[PDB]
Amino acid sequence: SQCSSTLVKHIKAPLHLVWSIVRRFDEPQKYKPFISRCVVQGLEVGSVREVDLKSGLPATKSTEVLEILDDNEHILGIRIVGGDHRLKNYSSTISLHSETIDGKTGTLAIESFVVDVPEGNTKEETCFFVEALIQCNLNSLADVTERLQAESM
Ligand SMILES: O=C(Cc1cc(C2CC2)c(-n2cc(CNC(=O)c3ccc4cc(F)ccc4n3)nn2)c(C2CC2)c1)NC1(C(=O)O)CCCCC1
Repeated sequence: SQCSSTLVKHIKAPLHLVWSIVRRFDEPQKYKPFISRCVVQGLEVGSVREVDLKSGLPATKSTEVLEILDDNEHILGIRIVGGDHRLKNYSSTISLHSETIDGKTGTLAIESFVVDVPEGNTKEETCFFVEALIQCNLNSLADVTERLQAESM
């Protein structure tokens, strides 16, 4: 079985600023709070990033492949292909879109994933685990880019 879900986040910063952060396949640690470091050899499709998680977690690293980087429509797609975690066949897509909330331009982020349900867990538990982490990441992306936006004011 799999869990497939989509999360949406409203960000009070312009798309060009949010995308400048999200597009850095080589620098996820700039807003993903559970990631420490990241190294990419050679940002083209097929690029492989080796990700160091923060110390004190059950896993320590992830290996992920760049499946999509569309700089015109603002789509980033990745797939996890290794590491000392339990997540199997994880892939995700995030896209950014301009929107106007309260008369001010902002950015809508849409992030979708598909992942296997491990044999020892329920599908509900798998969805909850992944959705909570992505929500954490999207909340942090909003915090980071809204802060950059304020610092530019
Ligand atoms: O943000 C991150 C960073 C990131 C990446 C990883 C592992 C290396 C993939 C981890 N992790 C995972 C683990 C060990 N548990 C699992 O494997 C795991 C797998 C299936 C599970 C199913 C369940 F029912 C309950 C618990 C489960 N537990 N130890 N550390 C973390 C820790 C939990 C906070 C954070 N990753 C994502 C991103 O968008 O980059 C967003 C979340 C989804 C992956 C992509």
